[PDB]
Amino acid sequence: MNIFEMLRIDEGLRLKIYKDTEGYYTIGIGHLLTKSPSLNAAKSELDKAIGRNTNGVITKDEAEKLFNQDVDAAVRGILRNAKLKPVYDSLDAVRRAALVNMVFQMGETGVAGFTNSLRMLQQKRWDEAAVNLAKSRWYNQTPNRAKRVITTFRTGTWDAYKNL
Ligand SMILES: [Cl-]
Ligand SMILES: [Cl-]
Ligand SMILES: [K+]
Repeated sequence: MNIFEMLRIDEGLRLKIYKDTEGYYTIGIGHLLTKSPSLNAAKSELDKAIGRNTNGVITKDEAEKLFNQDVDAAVRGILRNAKLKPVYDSLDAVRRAALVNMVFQMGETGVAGFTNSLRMLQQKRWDEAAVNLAKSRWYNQTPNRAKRVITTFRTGTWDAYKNL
């Protein structure tokens, strides 16, 4: 198990534009295209991202290319954020991946706002952080996924993703 495998399970793989859990056009492995309700607008973002006039369908290789970029960008975002970096640096590699997962799903800004949870994580108060993390729109809207990520922070193991 690793960040790529983890997110691949959480986000799935779809080669044609589809709507994510929030109703937003996306493609590939969770690559958000736009929050706009315009399919045309989503298609234009797709072409710009891939570098060719696609017509809304991409190949697996292309999906993986964006995914790698996206994971790298999430890590980049954490490292540049004053609220997230210290937490990230304080964690073991397994827990680090859980934080990258959250940023990939909600963005740097979103996660940086979980101030109290972040503090509990930095303090290594695992069970308390897990309870706190669940008190969120994130958990309520995507509870099974959230639960997986939370168990990862709670235990520092990949048990929630084993057998998937
Ligand atoms: Cl992009
Ligand atoms: Cl879910
Ligand atoms: K998805």
